Amino acid sequence: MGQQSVSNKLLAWSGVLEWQEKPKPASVDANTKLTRSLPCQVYVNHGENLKTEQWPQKLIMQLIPQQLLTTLGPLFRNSRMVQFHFTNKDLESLKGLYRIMGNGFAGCVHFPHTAPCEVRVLMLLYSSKKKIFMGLIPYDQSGFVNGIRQVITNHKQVQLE
Repeated sequence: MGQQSVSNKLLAWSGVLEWQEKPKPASVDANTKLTRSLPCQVYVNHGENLKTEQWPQKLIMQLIPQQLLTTLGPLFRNSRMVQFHFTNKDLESLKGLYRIMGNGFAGCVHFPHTAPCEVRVLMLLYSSKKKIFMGLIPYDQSGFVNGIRQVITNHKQVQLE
């Protein structure tokens, strides 16, 4: 008798996703004081449940360009899929986030480095024309990050169709 905003999904684990305002990870000023964190709820199949007993409530998300997601083509499709629900209060607070992921950007989430917790990377995507969010949980986290950080290093290379 709690979070039942979904009809074809079941409450898995809700948490506050933090994310600052930044154009790209290449920006030298990537580290800003503008820290906008919005509440997100992760759902799953009927009955199904993930390992989130002592998981962190505050996750660190990073707004990155989708143009780089290409390098993670086979790395994306080969990942889990969940339902993300943003339950905030203010309007602009959330609307501002839509202007970001709405343009076509990916959200790389990472776990904290304080307590002993299984480090894992979770991708976030905004579904337009439906008003919903989909969470991508890639099995290979080590191969993901490496590619997400190396994708910007291979920017130099070019080519023409």
